[PDB]
Amino acid sequence: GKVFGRCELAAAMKRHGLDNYRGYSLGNWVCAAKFESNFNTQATNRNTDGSTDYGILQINSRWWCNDGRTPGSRNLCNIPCSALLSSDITASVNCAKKIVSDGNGMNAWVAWRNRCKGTDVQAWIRGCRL
Repeated sequence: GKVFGRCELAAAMKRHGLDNYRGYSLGNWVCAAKFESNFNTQATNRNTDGSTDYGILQINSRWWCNDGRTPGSRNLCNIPCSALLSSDITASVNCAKKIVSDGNGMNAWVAWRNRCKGTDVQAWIRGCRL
């Protein structure tokens, strides 16, 4: 287990190279995590299409990680989906980078597109010690 705080997650994401990764400032990543998972590292969402969204950034099992249950699996991050349910954000950050590297913007995250895009995302790191 673990539920992150806002500033604590920002610091961890910064340590892991996400600030301005492919032109997306740190607050975008924190905002995405807030609305995807509420900062809960063990968040899962089981979909009716046979796929599941895993962890703090709700990465989906059809394209990105292998859970052995999902039709059409591509496993483009080359990881078991269970690695995305850690208390350590390593695997989630590595896979998030790969998603963007593999031709996606942050629009890959529905919560980013609907709740973060266009907003003052710097608010999510304001006040934090980075």
